[PDB]
Amino acid sequence: GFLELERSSGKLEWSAILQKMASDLGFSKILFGLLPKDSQDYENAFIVGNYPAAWREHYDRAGYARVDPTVSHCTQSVLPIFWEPSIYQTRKQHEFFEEASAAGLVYGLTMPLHGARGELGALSLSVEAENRAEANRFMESVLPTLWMLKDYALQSGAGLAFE
Amino acid sequence: GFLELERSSGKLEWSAILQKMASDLGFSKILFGLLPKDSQDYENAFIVGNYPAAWREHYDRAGYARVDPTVSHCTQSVLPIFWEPSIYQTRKQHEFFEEASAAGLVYGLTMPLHGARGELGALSLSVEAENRAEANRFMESVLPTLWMLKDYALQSGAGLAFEHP
Ligand SMILES: CCCCCCCC(=O)Oc1c(Br)cc(Br)cc1CNC(=O)c1ccccc1[N+](=O)[O-]
Ligand SMILES: CCCCCCCC(=O)Oc1c(Br)cc(Br)cc1CNC(=O)c1ccccc1[N+](=O)[O-]
Repeated sequence: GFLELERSSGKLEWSAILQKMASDLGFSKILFGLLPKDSQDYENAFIVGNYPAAWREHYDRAGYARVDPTVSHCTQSVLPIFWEPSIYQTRKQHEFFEEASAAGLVYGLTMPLHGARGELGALSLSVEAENRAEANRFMESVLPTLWMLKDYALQSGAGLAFE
Repeated sequence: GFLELERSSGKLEWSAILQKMASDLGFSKILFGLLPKDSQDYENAFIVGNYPAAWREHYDRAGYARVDPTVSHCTQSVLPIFWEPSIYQTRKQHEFFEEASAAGLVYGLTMPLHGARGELGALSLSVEAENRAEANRFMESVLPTLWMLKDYALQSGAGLAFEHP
């Protein structure tokens, strides 16, 4: 399933299944973020996951939506962006990397979300890996599954979030 | 192998690469169709693949874009729709399925495409098989690789269709 996310009964069970799927696949931290079509800000955002509260708060308070290189990437692509040194170009972006790392989120990837009704978002997952080599090996072995996952999460989440 | 789609220059080589990748996954016929954001007709569509010419012409002339259940599905979902007379209901819909079958396009699936810039389209692929059960086994066996392929085709195809000189 393949169906279990769509066949979840409400936000709570959806969130838990999503987090559990991620957990089973090997990702201890996930965040699904979705905005309605042509959103001006994040006032109508549907954001669900198990990222630490302190980090969620820090990201909001620091305005990191405007710094985070995965955000801009999502506006330009349907392909995943892996969390690697090359995506952090400016000192501001390097600072974001360091703060995310301090919060425990070092290795991972962000999958852009583009819904059939203009929904815009991202599914981010972090793996608690020993090092970059181990992180990449793990991520390669799960990537095709995660690629299907992001679209199922999008289709179901959008239905749950905006109708 | 996905890197080859960006590496290519021109509609011809790109389409050839995509067709080969699809063939390697067990699909002998494919159609990649993509419209720019908020298109009101198909005049500005980018449509490439190896569906037979006669079928392409008939589908257009008969107005099957308004009948084909995979088309309406693509406007509503990011998930694939498998080709099944179950997705047919109306008179024209069984006409459509009958004519598609006659053209040799019986089993397959359509993967909706929703681009970062509002591009809307579909990657449709047909699989040759002895029966639907076998067709389903062939398709399920490659679904994760196809899922990646459709997004790689979308990202590279949108550039080729609408952006690159
Ligand atoms: C405009 C497009 C719609 C994007 C809609 C929001 C998508 C989203 O969830 O962005 C967030 C938000 Br809101 C809060 C946090 Br905290 C994190 C993100 C996404 N970024 C990452 O997950 C990320 C990415 C790289 C490195 C570290 C991290 N991280 O947070 O630990
Ligand atoms: C508005 C969003 C759409 C986006 C528009 C692009 C989708 C597309 O390419 O539709 C077509 C077109 Br144009 C011509 C033909 Br011929 C076929 C399709 C899509 N349908 C199938 O491939 C299909 C589907 C089911 C059964 C048989 C077939 N078939 O043609 O053999």
